[PDB]
This record gives sequence, C-alpha cells and structure tokens, in this order.
Amino acid sequence: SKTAQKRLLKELQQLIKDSPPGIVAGPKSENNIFIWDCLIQGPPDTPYADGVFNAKLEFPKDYPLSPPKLTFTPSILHPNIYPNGEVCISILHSPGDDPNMYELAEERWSPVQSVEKILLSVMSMLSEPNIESGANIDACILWRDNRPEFERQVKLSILKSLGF
Repeated sequence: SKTAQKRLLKELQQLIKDSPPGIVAGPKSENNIFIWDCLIQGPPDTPYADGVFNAKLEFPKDYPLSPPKLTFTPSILHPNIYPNGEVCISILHSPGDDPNMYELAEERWSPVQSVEKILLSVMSMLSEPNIESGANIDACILWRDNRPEFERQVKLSILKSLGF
C-alpha cells in the first residue's frame, strides 16, 4: 500500500509531462491517489472519433501486482465493455496458472505494465474489438454480424450526448 503509492506517484508524474494524445488522467485529491479520472477522446477513424468518454480507474492496495479496474462511468456500446461499464481486456487481467507460455508476454497484467500501457490498449480497443474478451453479448453479435448497424448505433449515441 505504501509501495503502491510510491509507484503510482512516478507513473502519474511521468504521464503529466509526456501525456498521450487525446487522454488526460489523474486523481482529484492530492491524498487519494488510488482513484483516477480519465477523459478519453475516441480515436480518429473509429465510430468513436467525435465522442469523448469519462472513465474511472481504481487501483488496489497491492498494485502493481494486481491490475486496476477501468470503468467508463457512462457505459458505452462496445463488445469489450460490460453493461455496467467495466472494461474487459486481457491487459487488465492476471496471467493465469502457467504464466510462462509464449503468449502472456504483452497481453496479461504484470508489474512490467504501466497505466499508459492500459490507456494505450483502451485506444486500440475502440478501434479493434477483441472478441476473445467480449464482455457484452449483444454488442458482440452486433459488431460481428451487422457491423454497419453497430457503427450507426454507436454514432447515434455520440450525437445524442452532444446535446442534440
């Protein structure tokens, strides 16, 4: 918990100076560093391009051993996002039982991963859904089968949210 704090401080300090394009994240209080707020803008050529989404990132006491919990406050339409708003991707997961297999490397969560690696994963996620870690059934069979409707659907909500 005190080790997790020394850790979160560097990543935070590092992010603020070399902040990834289209993303701003950080805590509200100088003391509660275990809860961050995010503002992720949809990447360029994705049906999200125009939208801007709010997300909450919650870190456990044993960070970086255990991953944080990313959750888009107002849940959006995506096969890798549960209806409650919780983001499900392999980077936010434990290696498993036999972490030595050639796969894991990049994909699973381990102390070699940064929060930036996560935000970066979230970005390509909005561009490239990973059906292996599908968290929303409908969003999955919609994106898979009738994609034009999916992109139509996702773009309607972005419009609506703009006070339209």
